[PDB]
Amino acid sequence: EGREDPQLLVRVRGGQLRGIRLKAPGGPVSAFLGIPFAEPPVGSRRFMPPEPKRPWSGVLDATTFQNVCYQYVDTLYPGFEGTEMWNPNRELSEDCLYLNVWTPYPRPASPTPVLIWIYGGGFYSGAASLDVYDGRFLAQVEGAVLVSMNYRVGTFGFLALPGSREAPGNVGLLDQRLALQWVQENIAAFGGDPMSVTLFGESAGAASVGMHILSLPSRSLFHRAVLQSGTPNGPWATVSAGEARRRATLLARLVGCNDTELIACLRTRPAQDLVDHEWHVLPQESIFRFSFVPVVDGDFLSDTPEALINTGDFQDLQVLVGVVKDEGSYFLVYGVPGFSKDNESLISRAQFLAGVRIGVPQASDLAAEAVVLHYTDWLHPEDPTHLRDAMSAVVGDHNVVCPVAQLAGRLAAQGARVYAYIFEHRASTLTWPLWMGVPHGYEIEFIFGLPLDPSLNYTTEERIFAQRLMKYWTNFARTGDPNDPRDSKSPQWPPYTTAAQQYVSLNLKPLEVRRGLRAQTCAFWNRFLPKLLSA
Amino acid sequence: EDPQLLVRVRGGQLRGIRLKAPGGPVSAFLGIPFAEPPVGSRRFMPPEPKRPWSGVLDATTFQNVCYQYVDTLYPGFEGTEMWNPNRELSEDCLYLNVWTPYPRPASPTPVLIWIYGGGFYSGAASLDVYDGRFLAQVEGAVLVSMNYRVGTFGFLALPGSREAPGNVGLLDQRLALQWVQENIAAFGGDPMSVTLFGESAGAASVGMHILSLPSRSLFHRAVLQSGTPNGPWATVSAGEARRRATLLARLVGCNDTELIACLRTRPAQDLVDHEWHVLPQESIFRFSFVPVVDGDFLSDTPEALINTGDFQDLQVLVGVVKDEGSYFLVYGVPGFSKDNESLISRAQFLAGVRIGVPQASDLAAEAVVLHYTDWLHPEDPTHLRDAMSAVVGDHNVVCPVAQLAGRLAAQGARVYAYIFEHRASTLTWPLWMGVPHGYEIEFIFGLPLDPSLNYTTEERIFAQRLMKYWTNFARTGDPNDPRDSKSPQWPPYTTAAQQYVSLNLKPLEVRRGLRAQTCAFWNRFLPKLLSAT
Ligand SMILES: O/N=C/c1cccc[n+]1CCCCCCC[n+]1ccccc1/C=N/O
Ligand SMILES: O/N=C/c1cccc[n+]1CCCCCCC[n+]1ccccc1/C=N/O
Ligand SMILES: *[C@@H]1O[C@H](CO)[C@@H](O)[C@H](O)[C@H]1NC(C)=O
Repeated sequence: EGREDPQLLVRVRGGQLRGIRLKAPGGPVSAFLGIPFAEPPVGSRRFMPPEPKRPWSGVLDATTFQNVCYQYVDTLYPGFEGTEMWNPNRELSEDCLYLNVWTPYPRPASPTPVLIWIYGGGFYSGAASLDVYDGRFLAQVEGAVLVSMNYRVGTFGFLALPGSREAPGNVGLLDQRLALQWVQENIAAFGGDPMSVTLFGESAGAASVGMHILSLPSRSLFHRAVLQSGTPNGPWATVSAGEARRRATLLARLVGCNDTELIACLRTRPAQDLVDHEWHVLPQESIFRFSFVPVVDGDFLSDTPEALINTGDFQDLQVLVGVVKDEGSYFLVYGVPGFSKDNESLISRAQFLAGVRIGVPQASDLAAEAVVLHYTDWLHPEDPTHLRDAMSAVVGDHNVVCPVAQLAGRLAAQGARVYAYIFEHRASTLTWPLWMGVPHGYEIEFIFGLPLDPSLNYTTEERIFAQRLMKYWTNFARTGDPNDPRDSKSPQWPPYTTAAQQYVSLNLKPLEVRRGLRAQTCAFWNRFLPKLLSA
Repeated sequence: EDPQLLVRVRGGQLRGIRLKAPGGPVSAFLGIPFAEPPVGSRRFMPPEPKRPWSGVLDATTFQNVCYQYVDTLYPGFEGTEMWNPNRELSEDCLYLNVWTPYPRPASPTPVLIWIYGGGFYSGAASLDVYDGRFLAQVEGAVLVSMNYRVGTFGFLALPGSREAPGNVGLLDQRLALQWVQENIAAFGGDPMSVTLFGESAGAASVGMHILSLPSRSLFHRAVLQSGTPNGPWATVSAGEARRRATLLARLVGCNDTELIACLRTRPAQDLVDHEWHVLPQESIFRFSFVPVVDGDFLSDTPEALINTGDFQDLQVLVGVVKDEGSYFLVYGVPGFSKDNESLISRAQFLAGVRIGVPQASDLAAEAVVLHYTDWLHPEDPTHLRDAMSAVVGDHNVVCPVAQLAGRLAAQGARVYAYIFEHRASTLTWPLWMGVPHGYEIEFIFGLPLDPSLNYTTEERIFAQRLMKYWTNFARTGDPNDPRDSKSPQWPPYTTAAQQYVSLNLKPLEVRRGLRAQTCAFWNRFLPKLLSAT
């Protein structure tokens, strides 16, 4: 300190941080990257709730992204942008409990609404340091304070021997909560308003966000929530205590390991070993199932997310939820026979029926037939293009769209201001094939305003659209309302209500209000399927 | 005496009556006996062929209507009464009516044999909507309709018994068919071109004939309007017929022989008095005495027969009306009435589904409910009402038809399907029932050509089109006009394309998929849901 840039020095509760002046298209932003918010969850601290980071001495360099939490690294399509863009971009380490803060540069005069991003990655992957989560644009363009944190994923985050001390489960959520606690404490040092914290997150991040909505100790830590393509309810975002126990003990078996003995043994297992084996504990051949996810421990989650959304009072909550046009497509290439990124993935009826089983792994034969019969276009039951798309839809609807519809409804029904969107714009830069439509996760780069970066080769329409979305997200963070309070000429985004079930199309075209989030089909999944499973 | 009105049939001479149809005379021979009156000991028995008679049998007026329940829900309401018996009720009713052109056809003219509906509990070939003169006059069709026994008299089965083997109303029909085969030539009818057509229970009956081998030699083409031998109401199992017959018999104070013998001692109205009361559940579109799967007339269930049948040289015209289900709702589904708009509650809808799909488990019913709810307007009465209509119409007609169509198409039949979407301007039922069950018949029969009936000009032209389809179909097995070029063409229904046409005032529109998604629910899913309780 002396010749350092004065705007980049900030003190948080744990000590002094030197951030970095990042170049955003419209000008500088302040980034404090790699701020530790927890004690490294290593050694005996593996599977343990995060312990808050102990203060450090001197100026913690916060100029680079810290380690990515240990995770399975997708090698399905090696060096393909569409996969690699989601892969860890820093070293894998269990010492990964860091968070990142972008703020305008200079730091906002007045306390600025804070956006906390919680990445997705199925609870087994992700990193706040991914290019698509770059907060610089929101910071620069929207003046937003954007916080993203690493949280433990995979076994490290979610292995649970529920009821135990040494592996209570949901610790990755606890990381997240800790990072939320951090923002509450420290964000004002960046000119973030701790009294205006909006969680947003996509997929597992969305699920994690929803789980903070649903978990009391989290509720005082944020004020608004965006759930993108993910919900805490649904068939993948959680597992029962029983099932978590089952998976944790199985994983233990797989790697060579009463609860203490078993965790202690897992704790001696090298990180990579856990990762190499985590996939191998899933109960069925499945897609959109992840081995180590939030567990309904009766603690973080006092009950199933279903029970909590169906009964919780969400009076004081503004939630923005939504989906991409093709939530299922992405998943199909990871295990549904017949699907590939490299061809049209036109499938047979057989491959559809088979895919339905994999995509709805919990489905009894009856349920699977129901699904199939529902998604078959009986006018062309054999049309492979339809079958391919129905397969996408099955997976998408079941895991995201219908969980989301359910969430939007349950929330709306119980006091939330809910805004619902479907995001229908295929990035011009998508490397996933056309058939995959707008896959799960490809709205993120737009919410984050990556298209503002002219080096990134988006169309100017996409630049404008990204700007629109950032406006929505940040208006929402600011006010609880995505609508521009000044730009009345623009079409309006009405809240989603149980009566009207209004949601907007997010595309290049101006906002189109649509009714009923895939209402017929979601009645199938949210109302009928349960009953079919339960008999 | 008018020589054109004198016909020697097998059993003797008949005097018909020259009737006036708007375009000129038709010879009508009404009330021709084709069976021994199925009276006394012959109650519940297969019809025996009518003994020859001396002299000239007066066939100038309709004979009695088979003994049947008379609908009295809306007394003196054109909408209900038009289906009520218009001749004396009698067990002695086994008579058929032939309309022919006047003068009678120079050459063997295709025959249309109409088999009325009435849920197998009612009907009469003598109803005004079955007036064959128009088809006779305009299309030069020889049209035949028979009374067949309904209700207990036609379908009270004690399966495996000698004295009530069941399906006798269908045998009555078969006998009328045989009669046509043996006699229609005398009227100018071509026994080598006999098209059965029927609507609803009639259509199911026609279906039965398709599905029953002895019947197969008595017709070449079939038209099933709003009814099918398959589906939830057209048939009962043997065990169920037995249970209902023995229930009825219990209800009227009655070993098969003795049970039937006692039933035979019972005034007709005593049987009809208790007819309704033997249905297993609070039903609509379910009838107590229907064709039974006896392993005889029906060697298996219609399902099995349509699934496995050979229909290579069969032509079948099948269709439905826009609102197959509305009509039935007024008859037991709470919240529904012809007088108010029948805007029902959700509760009333759930309750109506248990009544509309009486065979449904809770889960099955929930599945129906979840399927037919507009989740966008879930509590909307207009929607719930219309969905109720739809539930009933689809379960009972549309999806059975779609399935019949598909199984026949697949099994090598030539199939033309339609949906009839034009509401008679003269319909007395409320608008919300749209195009109810049976209100195409008047058009097919050409009643709008009767300018006294006050149909619109458009409807006269339309009835003309429909008579052309039906008789063209009768003539050729193809409802398309081999004279007309672009009309456009009514394509065969096939399992692949599932093409059917809208019969309405607009020209034919070819559509694909007869409620395909919904019928998959009904025909493919719902059964699995019962096949697992
Ligand atoms: O062979 N599987 C190995 C394994 C091991 C341990 C955990 C998970 N797996 C599979 C991954 C499945 C889901 C693949 C999803 C990859 N993905 C990454 C970023 C953004 C989206 C997606 C998928 N969207 O469908
Ligand atoms: O109240 N019912 C007493 C009863 C008694 C003994 C046998 C049957 N029932 C039910 C008859 C109702 C259904 C009336 C249907 C009227 N209908 C007549 C001709 C053609 C079509 C229809 C109705 N279509 O919905
Ligand atoms: C995008 O296009 C530019 C300019 O034509 C080119 O130099 C570059 O290789 C491309 N890079 C990306 C990020 O797509």
